Amino acid sequence: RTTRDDLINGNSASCRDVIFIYARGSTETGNLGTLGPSIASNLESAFGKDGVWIQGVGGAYRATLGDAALPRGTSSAAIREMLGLFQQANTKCPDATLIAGGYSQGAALAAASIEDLDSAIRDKIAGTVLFGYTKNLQNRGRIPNYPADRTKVFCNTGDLVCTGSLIVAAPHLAYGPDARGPAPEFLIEKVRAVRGS
Repeated sequence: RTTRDDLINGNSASCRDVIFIYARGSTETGNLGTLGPSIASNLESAFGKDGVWIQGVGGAYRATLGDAALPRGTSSAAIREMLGLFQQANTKCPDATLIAGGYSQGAALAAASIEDLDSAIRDKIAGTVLFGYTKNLQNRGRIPNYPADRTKVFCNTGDLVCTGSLIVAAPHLAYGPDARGPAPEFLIEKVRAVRGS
């Protein structure tokens, strides 16, 4: 359940209407980690199995704990990997609506990638969810160059990474309920706002 490569494996002749690109947290397994699968199952319920492609950020993104201390909150190699996936989605399925998300180091990776992304592709990301956003204080709860109305941050009280630290405390591991309900609820609402239906 922790590995999904729907975009990479998918046939361009039968593109999904929605493509979700997600970055896992530090030390998590597969390319979806602990929260990704929960969001994925709810997206599948809303758009149908063939209506949405779930794609985790794998490849060069090793989710190494130490990389969270680098300038952008992740490595340059990881940012190149996620940028490449957004570019692949744009090329393979020009008409698909994109949505993204990330947890912990993956949240910093999603923010850094979206910030560097060509505006024409970035503008196709209808909504982005960030859990335990490591650059929450630094970026004042925003993703640079990306609208606030398309952003939803889940930062628990007591989760030190949300207040400028890199210390991992218990609240940082309590995003399960958010991944099962409000996060997919937000993503679904943002997709329907632009796609109708």
